[PDB]
Amino acid sequence: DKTVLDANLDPLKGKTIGVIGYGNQGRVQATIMRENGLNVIVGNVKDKYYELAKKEGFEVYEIDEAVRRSDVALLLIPDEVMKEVYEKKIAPVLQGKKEFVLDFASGYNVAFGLIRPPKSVDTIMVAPRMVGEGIMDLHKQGKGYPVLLGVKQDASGKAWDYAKAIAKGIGAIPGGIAVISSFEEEALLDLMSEHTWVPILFGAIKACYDIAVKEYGVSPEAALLEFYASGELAEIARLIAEEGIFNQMVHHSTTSQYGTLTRMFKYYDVVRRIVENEAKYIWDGSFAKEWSLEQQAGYPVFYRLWELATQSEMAKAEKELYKLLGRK
Amino acid sequence: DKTVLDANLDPLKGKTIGVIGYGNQGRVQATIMRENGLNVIVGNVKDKYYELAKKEGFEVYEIDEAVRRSDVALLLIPDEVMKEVYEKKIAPVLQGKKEFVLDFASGYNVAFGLIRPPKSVDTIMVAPRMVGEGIMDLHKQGKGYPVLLGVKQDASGKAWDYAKAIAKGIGAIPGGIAVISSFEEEALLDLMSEHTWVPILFGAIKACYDIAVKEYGVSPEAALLEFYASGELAEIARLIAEEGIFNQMVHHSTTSQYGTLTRMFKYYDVVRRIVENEAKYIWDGSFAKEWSLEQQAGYPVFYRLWELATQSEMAKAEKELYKLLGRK
Amino acid sequence: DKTVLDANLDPLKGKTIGVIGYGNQGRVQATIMRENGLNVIVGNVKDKYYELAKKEGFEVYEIDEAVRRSDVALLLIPDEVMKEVYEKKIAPVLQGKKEFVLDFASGYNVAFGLIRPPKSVDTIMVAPRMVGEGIMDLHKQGKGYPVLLGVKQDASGKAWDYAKAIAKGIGAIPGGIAVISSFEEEALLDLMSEHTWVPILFGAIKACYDIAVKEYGVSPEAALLEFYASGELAEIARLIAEEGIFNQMVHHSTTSQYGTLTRMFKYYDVVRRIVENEAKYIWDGSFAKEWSLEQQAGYPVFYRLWELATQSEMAKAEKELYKLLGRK
Amino acid sequence: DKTVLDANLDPLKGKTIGVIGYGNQGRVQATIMRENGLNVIVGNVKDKYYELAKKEGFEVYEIDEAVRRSDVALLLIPDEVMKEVYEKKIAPVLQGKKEFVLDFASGYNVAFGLIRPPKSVDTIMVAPRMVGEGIMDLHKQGKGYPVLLGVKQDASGKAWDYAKAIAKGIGAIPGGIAVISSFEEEALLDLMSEHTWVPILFGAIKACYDIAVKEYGVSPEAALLEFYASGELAEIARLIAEEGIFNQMVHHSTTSQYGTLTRMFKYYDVVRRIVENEAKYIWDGSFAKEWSLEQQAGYPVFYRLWELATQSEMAKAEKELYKLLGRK
Ligand SMILES: [Mg+2]
Ligand SMILES: [Mg+2]
Ligand SMILES: [Mg+2]
Ligand SMILES: [Mg+2]
Ligand SMILES: [Mg+2]
Ligand SMILES: [Mg+2]
Ligand SMILES: [Mg+2]
Ligand SMILES: [Mg+2]
Repeated sequence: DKTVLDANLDPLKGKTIGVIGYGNQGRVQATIMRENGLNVIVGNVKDKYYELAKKEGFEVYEIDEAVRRSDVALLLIPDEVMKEVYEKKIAPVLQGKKEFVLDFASGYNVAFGLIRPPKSVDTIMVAPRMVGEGIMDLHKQGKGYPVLLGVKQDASGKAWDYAKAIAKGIGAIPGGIAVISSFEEEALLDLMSEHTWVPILFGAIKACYDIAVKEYGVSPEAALLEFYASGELAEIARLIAEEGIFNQMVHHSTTSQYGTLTRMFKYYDVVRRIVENEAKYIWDGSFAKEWSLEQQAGYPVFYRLWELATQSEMAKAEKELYKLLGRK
Repeated sequence: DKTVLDANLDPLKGKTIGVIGYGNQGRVQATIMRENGLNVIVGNVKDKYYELAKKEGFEVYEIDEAVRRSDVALLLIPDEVMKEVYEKKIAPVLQGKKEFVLDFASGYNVAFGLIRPPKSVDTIMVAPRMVGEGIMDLHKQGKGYPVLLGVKQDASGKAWDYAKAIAKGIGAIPGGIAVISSFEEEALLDLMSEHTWVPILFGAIKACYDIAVKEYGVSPEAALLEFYASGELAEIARLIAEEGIFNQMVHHSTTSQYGTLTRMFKYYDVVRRIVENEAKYIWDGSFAKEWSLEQQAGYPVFYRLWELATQSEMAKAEKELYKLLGRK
Repeated sequence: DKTVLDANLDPLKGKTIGVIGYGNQGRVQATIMRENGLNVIVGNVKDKYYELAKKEGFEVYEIDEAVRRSDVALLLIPDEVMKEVYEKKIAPVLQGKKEFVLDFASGYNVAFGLIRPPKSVDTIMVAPRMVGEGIMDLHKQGKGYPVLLGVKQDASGKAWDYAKAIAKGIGAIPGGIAVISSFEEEALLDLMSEHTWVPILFGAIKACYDIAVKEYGVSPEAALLEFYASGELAEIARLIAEEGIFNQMVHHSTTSQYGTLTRMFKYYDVVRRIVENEAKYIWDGSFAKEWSLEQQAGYPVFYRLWELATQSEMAKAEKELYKLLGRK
Repeated sequence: DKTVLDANLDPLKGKTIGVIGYGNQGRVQATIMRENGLNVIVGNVKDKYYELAKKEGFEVYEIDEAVRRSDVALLLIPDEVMKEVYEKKIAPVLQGKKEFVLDFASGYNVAFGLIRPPKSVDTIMVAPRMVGEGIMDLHKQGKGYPVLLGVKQDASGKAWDYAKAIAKGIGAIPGGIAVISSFEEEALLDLMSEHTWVPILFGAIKACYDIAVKEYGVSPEAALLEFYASGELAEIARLIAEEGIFNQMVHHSTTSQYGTLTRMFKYYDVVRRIVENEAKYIWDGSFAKEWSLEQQAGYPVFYRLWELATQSEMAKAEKELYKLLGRK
């Protein structure tokens, strides 16, 4: 298939590697790939993480310097600040290179052209599908985990080899898998979730609360229990991740199965339309524009919506309640 | 408020109590309330659970006999079979009673008139909001848990007292809480979830998969990882149950927050309409009719939909994958 | 291709075979497969057909007994009564079996779950496409005829072999063909005809009559002649079955060809919509529910519609006329 | 009620106060509150107003210095330039403070998060409802005037006291009143006027002119007289402010009253829809984004619309006319 389960580690042996950022991701990948016998350094600004990383036994330099000494670099920082960092500190040093490899964990800034490296550079991606805390939770067991691979620019005919070597170095395989894809697909996927079923779910819950309270005389303290204040949803999610999404429902009552299936097949087109609209809005590059402009304006809509959500009735009731149950 | 946190246990002391059914619920409530010093018996047909219950130290009789000996009874069996049991075995013995108390965990069959006990009987409800496994997980810690209370028929002016005494007996308070409500509200709530946001969520996920695969050239093995094959959703659910639904999003990236909030406020009316329609369909008693008739016909729609869901492309891909990851 | 033209008869030799029902189908298949050298018995209730079958040289037992003695059984009875018969008389005997084969001529009751045999049984289908009278009309000539094959449950890895052996035993091949399909496809097809073009045709004819009479001053005795009282339609149908549907029109006038083709391509979408709606209504299992419930209610709609059709003006005129022409 | 008519002046006595800006507002408030016995300084850049303020007897420093010396500050400058000034000159000095008070006359930049002061600061608002010229026109008479109060951040439990002390210091009470509200309400109100009835009025007038001229053969010189070139509207406005909006109409003819009332109740929903749309557009923070982005782009739409309005036919005719009447 398109799938990979283990591969070689030939190309990274003898080369120096630089990890930009020491947050959750960078810390994890760096620690692991050091355990796998690789000369590793760190590039970060002098702050909390700087002291932490030098404490854990890493030689720490400044970013631009870390790139000078390195033949391979991992740009593990938020997608909201990477642009300026790349423009000021990296791109110069990079114009003054010969054969370099640049790896990302997200394809947002590259899929949309906000970062356009030269042609003397191999541009790749290695994107996990885990929070990062669980990833150590799994490496201690010798387990692997899944990732996505992508190549944007091959100037060596060796990019895929580097990508698989990296996947092995951070301990995703063997034990997990590695799928080959594009920068575009990764961005599309990471965003379609955040735009389609998460907000839909939240809005449906909120609407159920509002309706029950204002049209059937229900007490808030009960609506909250039924809808989300119980750990009902987490159990469903676990059974989904373990047994399967549909086989999960065998553990429930026939009444529930019937209602769920009927109403699912009844409302499938409505949401399909929405998903089409949003995926198209993304594929074109409109959302990136929207978001960048909001940053340039000062995050007013963000602010107002954060306010409106927290000053809603449901949230106040939830506050009173969580206080009563002792939940912090 | 409408809320209760602890109460007396005066009325159940000296009286005999019968637990109909020894599934998850009955087993739990029976064991606990026996620990709290109450003369308890069991009424069940001779099967697996019969041997189990007599093994665990319970004197087991037959249902009708268990009702003759009892002054209080808990009808803890599925809502799909309770009707016949009540008609044949219970109602007769019950016509031959003087002062009786009948408790339910679900208000479906009573809210809709499928079970109409006499007026010489106090009819009440005590409905938890926990799977049942977690309930023992909490009693061992001396903790409580939430429940709903309701009264349909008071022939003694003491029903609420009995209900609170019961809530205490099974170990929901103190430690948890007890809300007072109707049979109608409990049914409405239990059903609105199964009809509004669960199926909507599932359909949205399925639509995202289909779209990504058939319009943007994505590989199935990646769509599944992004959407639900990762334990992403369970972590969200936990943070919701613990920190709150909206405060949960602070742990994510600003991009995600922005997209989520915007698209949530953008699609709130659409789902509100759906929720209105379904809640109205329930309040009237139409769904109960639908479901009863399907039972009488032989579950053809149920069958066909179970087939169509499992024979879908997403499910086959999920099967191949879970096999690859080792997940049973 | 997916097609079969002749096959072996290995598995049925040495085994006993029971034919449930002695109507048109059962009589035919039984007689033939006896001619092909197979030990055959009959299972039926004591009525007309019982005496007929014992007369024609068949040893006749009672149904349950016929199943005890048999290793293979053909359930050739109407789809409207098979359920009770299966529940009472067959299923018990069948729980007390080891290796059994159960064959149907229709997939209605199984495709929709109204009959769910165990897993120790091989469940198959062999469905002809002939009225039954014509089938003897063809066997006397050594000819075959078409059938459909399907397998729902294989517990022996030999089901298809049994199905082909059966197809040969009843004399459908060689001489005809045998197509492999599902229970679902057979039901879908048998029903889509009865729901799409038969009623459409009838309604169009009726509308033409009504229009001609009430808006253009035509006499009934003439409308009936043009539309269906002539043997015009039967000749068209024959030429269709023989020469082909479109090549059939070469024998008509150019005017007719032109009008037919134009108006056919002009009204294709309208009927396509209808066919979609009805096929979807079937695939889901809704029509089975509808029909079962009507049976349980007492056939009121059936009754009223039979009345309205026969008490229409067209029918009365047809009666007067057929009386005049001497047609009984 | 929510209303205030006079209050104490305890907290401002002994403290130094800095007035940022010496335009109309700053000049007025500063002069007055100096008359009321308060140590007052000014912070402004060296321009016309600088010389004016030092002339009128005020010790003038530079902005950042004025904040260092002050325990209370009034940020009386346009909402279009305050952001940069706050970011560069104020925020630093303010990080280096202990207990400070910051007052605004407009809630735009704060309601929408374009200015987010720290938590060691009390953030308040005191917003008048007068042009500023009339305010001196009223103080010379010992009169007061209305204002709105708001508090965004209380770090001292004394904010409201400071706000009322300020309201008194500038001479709004006693003599006028002081209403308590939010930053959000003030912005919402200031904007809803500028978006709902002002532009509607103007467009209606323009449409009346266009219609009369191009469909009924009227001369421009007459349409202008009827619609706005007469001082008709000002008298109506005065009678509104004095006698009331509806009681104002008693001074007109019954014909006018009838037409006005009928057509008012006839077109109330249409404009209600518009007002809803615009108020919602504001509450969310969309207009702030729109306006900020237009500034960043270079005011092209602003430019083009200013041109189109002044190059319209009505404006040219008005020019010819005002020239004829001698009106400059
Ligand atoms: Mg994601
Ligand atoms: Mg993300
Ligand atoms: Mg529930
Ligand atoms: Mg339920
Ligand atoms: Mg047919
Ligand atoms: Mg048929
Ligand atoms: Mg204004
Ligand atoms: Mg203004």
